[PDB]
Amino acid sequence: MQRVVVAIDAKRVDGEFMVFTHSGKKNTGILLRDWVVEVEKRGAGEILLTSIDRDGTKSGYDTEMIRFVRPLTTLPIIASGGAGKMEHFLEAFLAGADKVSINTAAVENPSLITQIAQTFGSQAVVVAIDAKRVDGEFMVFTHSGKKNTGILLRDWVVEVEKRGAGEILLTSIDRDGTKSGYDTEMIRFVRPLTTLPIIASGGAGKMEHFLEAFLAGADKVSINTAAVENPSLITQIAQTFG
Ligand SMILES: [Cl-]
Ligand SMILES: [Cl-]
Repeated sequence: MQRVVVAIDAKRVDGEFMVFTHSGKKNTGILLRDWVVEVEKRGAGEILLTSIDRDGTKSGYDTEMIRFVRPLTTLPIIASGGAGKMEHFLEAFLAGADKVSINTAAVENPSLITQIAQTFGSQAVVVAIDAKRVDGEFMVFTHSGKKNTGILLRDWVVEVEKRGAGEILLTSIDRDGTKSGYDTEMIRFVRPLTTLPIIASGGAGKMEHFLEAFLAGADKVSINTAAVENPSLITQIAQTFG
């Protein structure tokens, strides 16, 4: 149903789009075509699709990859930006994406939220926010969790709502900027600031881990490596929560 977002990182290797796990380092051997179909059947709510470059890092929209995934699924496809311009975004939507996910691009140019929302719709923008507590405040980090922007999480969540974001993808990050597990206190902190769906980005894969995020206030969880390694997690979450 609605509670599961599957994030899929993929790139063409050996002439096929293949699914990568562990921060885009491990070629799992799984065809993107098979995995997209299987996640839909297991009850995923939407797919966050990220094209990754030669060493695993987040690359820009791959329109061929978006067009390839499109006929396999009736779910919303969220294309994970990496890109900063109005024509960048148009290309993803023409290729088949239903939404784009932006993070550093949005932070550095907030009007991109507004521009995309104005052109493509109120459901078209996902803002991904990486954040951790520093100096006694939850602060927004950009550039793969490395730069403390100086922006309070509380201010940015409000601003992205006002600019017309459709959902927030929230990731708690650890001491060196990598994706950490659910921060329930950060989820509870963001809950009262926004009437949008909050997607908590997981970092870990056991079913009471997920319950805690939903009890903290998250409406959906995003899973990637945990789902690939144990695909029934998708089915379990969908069964319990929607
Ligand atoms: Cl192909
Ligand atoms: Cl606080």
